[PDB]
Amino acid sequence: KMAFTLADRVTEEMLADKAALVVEVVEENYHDAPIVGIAVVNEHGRFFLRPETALADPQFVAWLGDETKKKSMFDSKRAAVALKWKGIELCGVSFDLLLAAYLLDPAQGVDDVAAAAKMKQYEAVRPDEAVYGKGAKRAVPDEPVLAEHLVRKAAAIWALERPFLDELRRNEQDRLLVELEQPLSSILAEMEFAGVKVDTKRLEQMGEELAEQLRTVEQRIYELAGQEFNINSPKQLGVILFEKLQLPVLKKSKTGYSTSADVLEKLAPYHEIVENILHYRQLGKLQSTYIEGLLKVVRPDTKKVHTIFNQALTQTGRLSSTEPNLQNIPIRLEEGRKIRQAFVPSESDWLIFAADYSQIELRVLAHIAEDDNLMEAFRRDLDIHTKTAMDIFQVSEDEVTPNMRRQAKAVNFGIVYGISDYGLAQNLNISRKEAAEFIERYFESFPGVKRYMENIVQEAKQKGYVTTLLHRRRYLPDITSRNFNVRSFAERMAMNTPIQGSAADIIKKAMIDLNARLKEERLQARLLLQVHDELILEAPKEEMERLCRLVPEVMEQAVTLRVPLKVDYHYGSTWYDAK
DNA sequence: CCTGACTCTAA
DNA sequence: TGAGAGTCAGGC
Ligand SMILES: [Mg+2]
Repeated sequence: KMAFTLADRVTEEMLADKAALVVEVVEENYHDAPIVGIAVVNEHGRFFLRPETALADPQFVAWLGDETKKKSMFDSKRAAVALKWKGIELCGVSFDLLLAAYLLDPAQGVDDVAAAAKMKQYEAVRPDEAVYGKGAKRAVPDEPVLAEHLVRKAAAIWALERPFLDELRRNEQDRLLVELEQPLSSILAEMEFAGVKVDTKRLEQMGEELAEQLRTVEQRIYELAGQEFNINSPKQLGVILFEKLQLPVLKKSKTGYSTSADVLEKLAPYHEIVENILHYRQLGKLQSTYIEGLLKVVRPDTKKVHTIFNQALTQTGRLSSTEPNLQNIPIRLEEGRKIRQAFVPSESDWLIFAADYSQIELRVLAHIAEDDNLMEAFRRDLDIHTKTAMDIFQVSEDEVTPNMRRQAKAVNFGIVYGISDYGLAQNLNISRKEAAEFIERYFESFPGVKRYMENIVQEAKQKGYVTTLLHRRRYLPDITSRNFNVRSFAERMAMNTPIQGSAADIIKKAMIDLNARLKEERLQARLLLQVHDELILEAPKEEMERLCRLVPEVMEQAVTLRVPLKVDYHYGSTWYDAK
């Protein structure tokens, strides 16, 4: 039973200039969510404060907002945002244990203080799940149990700062935490708090039109099946397709017959039901995920969505977005793309501005591999897909057919995402053998990329990990494995992580640089979203001309590589038009 | 109610 | 390739 004071007023000794601070928000989505308790651990002792006491106290609030009063926390964005919703600024967070643990080993899955603490053999803190329960049973416990938990977390943070900072420094990652991930966390908190405005009326009428289309196609499907069934059930659809209608089984899943879109495309010539099922799937995906899904998470009082960015989840250093996920809004097919008409500026006479890197991953690869051919291509700002086709097929530019370019683009995509030869075969509907031939032909044209791929797998084997441009790390113990599939995956991750992770590093740096530049230039423009290689802002219409120059330049100059970086940009009345 | 399987969307 | 989400179905 750890010693602490259950204070019922704030005292001067709670406001020391260095502390471990816990501002506890138990709800998974922390927007406008309750703070259930506060703990402070510092040189003078350990303290628990009730939030209705602490957050109405002027000296405590001034302390929270004083940048010169340093705090160590876990998941400081959660606390910062919950506080933003109460009109209180949190400053001076000089160490975030969540981001520290994430940098030290993203594969650990650290999502509470106890998981971080276990990495340094500190176990005097319970997992959050043990205290709050899980799922339906999730609940805030009685004050004594809650208070001891928060104080134990704060005490762990206080104890663990030094050993985490020492390891970060041995890894050359201390500047990564302090100059990149922590400042980024503040920027993301502002982006989430600002939110993106949604034209719910547009979304609703789209939903009405979709529902009408769904009803028509659903009926057509039952007619063609001679029967009603749940079209959304791959199992029931499987019985209709493969048993009642006797279509060939081209592919199986673990548990049954495949009904994936690519399989269905190949069955379309056998039966009219198939094209109708494909149409149903496309419409139903839009309706259920995009329209019903978005509408459910728009806040009714401001008509905004406030995503939460997970900065401490992916193995590559990429951001993730939830509730809603705004990184997978349709764009490829026009029907789906219209969804983006519903994302609008939050003020009148404002516009949406979007800026994206052009081929950042292959440009990073050019730089890291020093491949002379690939570097020359980007120095000439060539269409990289056409140029790759010309090299692999050994033809002139005017002999590149559309299919040749599509296949080259597929090879390039494979390189950017670290897909296997099986994956490539699958993506191009060709044999594994032919895919191996493509890949081999690629390495003959880009021998420096071949050399990089060989060298980085050996490096991963020797060191145990690979690193990105800004010193992010991914451990790959699977690389040795005697299981071929397990090992091959590890090798692909060794190849791909420095590409994808360096691209992540760059855009994170761009974000930091951009936020600083916007303030220096006294613009009202604000950052709303990041979608891997693009940044989405809204600004007064009078700022567009300046942003057209400023944003690409900041992004382009974020790092200096052996090849240029190139940023394209667009703006308009909705995210759709920012194209 | 919880969890795994299947499908689909983006980069 | 990574992630997030919706839906179903089996086990509870
Ligand atoms: Mg792009």
